Amino acid sequence: AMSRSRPELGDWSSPAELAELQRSQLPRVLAQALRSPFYAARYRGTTPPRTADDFAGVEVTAKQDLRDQYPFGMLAVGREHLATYHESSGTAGEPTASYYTEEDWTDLAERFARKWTGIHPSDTFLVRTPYGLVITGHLAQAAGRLRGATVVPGDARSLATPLSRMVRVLKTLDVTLTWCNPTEITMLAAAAKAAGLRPDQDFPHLRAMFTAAEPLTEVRRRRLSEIWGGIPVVEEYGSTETGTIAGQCPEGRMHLWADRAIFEVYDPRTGTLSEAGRGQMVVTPLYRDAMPLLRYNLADDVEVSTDPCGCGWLLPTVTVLGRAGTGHRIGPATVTQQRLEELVFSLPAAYEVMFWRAKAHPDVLELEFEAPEPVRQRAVKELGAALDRELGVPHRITGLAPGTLVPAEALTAQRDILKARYLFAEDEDWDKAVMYF
Amino acid sequence: SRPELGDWSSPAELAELQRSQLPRVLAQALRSPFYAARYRGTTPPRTADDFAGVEVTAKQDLRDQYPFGMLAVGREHLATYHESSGTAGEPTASYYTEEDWTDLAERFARKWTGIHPSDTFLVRTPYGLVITGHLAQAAGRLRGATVVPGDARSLATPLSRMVRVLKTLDVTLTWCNPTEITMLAAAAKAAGLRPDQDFPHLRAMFTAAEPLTEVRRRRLSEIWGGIPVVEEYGSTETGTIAGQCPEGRMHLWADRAIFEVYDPRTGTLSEAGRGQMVVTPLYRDAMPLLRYNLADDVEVSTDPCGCGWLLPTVTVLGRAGTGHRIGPATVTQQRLEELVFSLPAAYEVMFWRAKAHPDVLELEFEAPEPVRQRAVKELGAALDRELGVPHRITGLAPGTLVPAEALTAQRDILKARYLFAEDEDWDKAVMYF
Ligand SMILES: Nc1ncnc2c1ncn2[C@@H]1O[C@H](COP(=O)(O)OP(=O)(O)NP(=O)(O)O)[C@@H](O)[C@H]1O
Ligand SMILES: Nc1ncnc2c1ncn2[C@@H]1O[C@H](COP(=O)(O)OP(=O)(O)NP(=O)(O)O)[C@@H](O)[C@H]1O
Ligand SMILES: Nc1c(O)cccc1C(=O)O
Ligand SMILES: Nc1c(O)cccc1C(=O)O
Ligand SMILES: [Mg+2]
Ligand SMILES: [Mg+2]
Ligand SMILES: [Mg+2]
Ligand SMILES: [Mg+2]
Ligand SMILES: [Zn+2]
Ligand SMILES: [Zn+2]
Repeated sequence: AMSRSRPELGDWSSPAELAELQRSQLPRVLAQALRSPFYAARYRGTTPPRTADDFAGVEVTAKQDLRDQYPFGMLAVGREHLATYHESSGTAGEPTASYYTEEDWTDLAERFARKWTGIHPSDTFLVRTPYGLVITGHLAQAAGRLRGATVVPGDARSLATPLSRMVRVLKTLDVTLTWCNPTEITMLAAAAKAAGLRPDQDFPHLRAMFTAAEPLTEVRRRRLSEIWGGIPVVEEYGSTETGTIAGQCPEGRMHLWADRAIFEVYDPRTGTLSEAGRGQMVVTPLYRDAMPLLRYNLADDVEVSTDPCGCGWLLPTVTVLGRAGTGHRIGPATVTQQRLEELVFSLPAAYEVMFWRAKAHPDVLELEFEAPEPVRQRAVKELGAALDRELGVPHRITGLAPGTLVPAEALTAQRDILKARYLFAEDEDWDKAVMYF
Repeated sequence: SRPELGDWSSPAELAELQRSQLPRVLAQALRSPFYAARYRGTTPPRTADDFAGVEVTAKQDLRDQYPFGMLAVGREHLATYHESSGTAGEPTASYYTEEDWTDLAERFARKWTGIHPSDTFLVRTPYGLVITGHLAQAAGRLRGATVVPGDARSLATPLSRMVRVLKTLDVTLTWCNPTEITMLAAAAKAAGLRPDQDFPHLRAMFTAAEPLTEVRRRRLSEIWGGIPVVEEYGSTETGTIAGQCPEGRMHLWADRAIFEVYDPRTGTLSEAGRGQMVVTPLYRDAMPLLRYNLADDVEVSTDPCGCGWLLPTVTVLGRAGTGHRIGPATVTQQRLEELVFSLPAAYEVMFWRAKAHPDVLELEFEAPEPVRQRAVKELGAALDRELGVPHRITGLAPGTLVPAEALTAQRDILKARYLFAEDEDWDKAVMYF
């Protein structure tokens, strides 16, 4: 290929050709991995892996290995070559570090930008994930810049950008693309309604919503689409340590970006690695210098299939069920978030049920949800019938007043972006002197 | 393309570098709805000489033109969109092409201490609509420094986590406002780390976004072991318009913008003196500004500096310069700040606040036991000696103005969860931040 050194969708015409694209990179990848303290330590007294054939024998890298190596045990280049440093979501007490060169970032930005809806200079792209240490906001911004879209840095979890300000931006800037988790898609819808705007009609320029970071059932995804006027909700799957490892096709399935990484399914019982099936997601990225990973186990429970899709992409599909869990068992029946989510989001759209939570007791499933008063009793009865029909678990279902789970102030409150002030006039509130956020 | 420090050898040469750009700048400004409307049915300004007659652009004009009244290019050419800090009710939009961003990043990167690939740069200003975080990150990337995106006002990045990062990543440079420099020092002590000794790799602290006296700046330096605190002056609408030299004065980046001092009364514009900061950026396409009044109270001087940079210096009073009549006398935040930060460093007085009553100055500050009573008496003597205003000074326990929880609280970065085990807290289901 003229003028580019990493593969694109179309560079292989068969799974045999895809496999050759991968194995060709393994000598470079294996040489780079040995340059890091962690892999140099791992292969100390022995002969290390050097060839594509040697890769079959390579030991898995666990999350706990990355935490033990905090901060730069996994670093394979001089620190002068790093562009950005990031840490994972989850526990603050046991951080996981990731870091990337400028060239590593081109691979990251390309993988995010594989959005079947496209990202164009004509787009105004609201980035509504965090920029605080996590990679998510930086990744969407970098892909927006790569493709020439106007980036509106919404951030998320920032006091500067409450939902009321994000609704105003969505409408007044004619935003065409959003990036945020699926719960944030419903929070934005609720904040729109609280501002007197219909998500299904009053945002005519909004053409797609990019999402990730949560297990997302097709039933919930299609409801999120319907709330926002039937526009595409385009899912990806990623981690701080790997970048984007799978993206949605127009048929609504996520495909693994296998041209940019070797993907394997790990069976905890047998300790075997397969190219498809049910088990834990293992990733060997092929196009990074700073933080080489050999068979890094994300420990996400996944279903990988090589079975063809209506989209015709020559890549396996992946479903992400969730993380390692004991499964929540209520008698002979096993309840998953995924199964309850399907039942909750199968309620008629007219009931406006978006916010809910459940607790597994040994004897009973406790479930609460917000619904407007008129439809609340119908919703409780219909969701009870669904649990009886699909799970047969004992349940205590409670319908709640709006503003109970998601407070009205989260949806409507505006916050001035203040700065430190030390001297105040008599009539001014000096409570904002030093704690001004 | 764009000038560098050293491309001019005299003020006459600097002025020619500026005037050479004005035809292009005046032509670009007329492409925006605002300036096309302003000069409708007239012949517009076209030449460097015509610029002397150009009408000032007020903040209120930018708010009236929200969102894209100031836009001079197709939206396809914009790279990023930003809004100012301050009032949420009346937003001020700014926006930049990729090429506009190279000018922004260059001006921020004019840090006399340098920004190098050997640096680990903690960016501790917001990324939420405001430009501040994005600007420091862009300059870090331009100069090859490892950027650690701390963000600010984010629930993901509390002070306790930022102190842990400062220490464990051997951070060499920080970017945050001056109050945040003291908040990080207080959080460091709460984490068991001495700011003046336990961060040996920290070599400079970059700061902006509030009026900063040299007495306070020198104290912030001393708290962090005597390392340079390097000030700049900027806005969302202009980018960085002035930076500190090694002598500790801010110099205007006049090669990249025409700087004028505005007298509100007469409406007259001078190249130096006391008045409101007016800026014409020279190297932007998306959002041209002709004599944009920041309405910041400034003192501009053409007096030569020991640093040898051929650029005028600027002091920013802003709001900190506006007098409150109390006793017989007029007190400014700037003057009180000098007295508060003239207390001995060993008293650890960093957090304070005052209220101007018609009759008396009410002032509170934190000081640990057992220096609190010395501090109250000494600050009272200083106010008597320097201002002679009546005062009620109260010393407070640490944790009173800046709560211990702000300094020590750790926060897991949770995601939405819908199904919980019996023993788990399900209050984090949908409100997980
Ligand atoms: N589309 C998706 N579907 C399901 N889960 C997803 C999806 N996208 C991301 N995730 C989850 O988010 C994780 C990546 O988040 P990241 O912040 O890197 O780490 P963390 O797992 O939250 N923290 P830690 O366990 O300490 O490593 C993935 O491993 C998945 O568990
Ligand atoms: N070093 C500094 N010293 C003093 N003030 C500063 C300094 N750096 C920035 N500022 C102030 O911060 C302002 C830039 O903040 P910005 O968010 O662009 O606008 P704002 O003035 O807060 N909002 P608005 O009044 O609506 O335009 C400058 O105009 C100054 O008032
Ligand atoms: N969800 C993610 C993604 O899609 C790409 C990169 C990182 C993440 C994440 O959750 O951290
Ligand atoms: N203070 C600032 C700076 O120095 C550069 C750019 C923006 C700002 C700001 O505070 O708005
Ligand atoms: Mg570096
Ligand atoms: Mg692998
Ligand atoms: Mg654009
Ligand atoms: Mg402003
Ligand atoms: Zn498909
Ligand atoms: Zn100087």
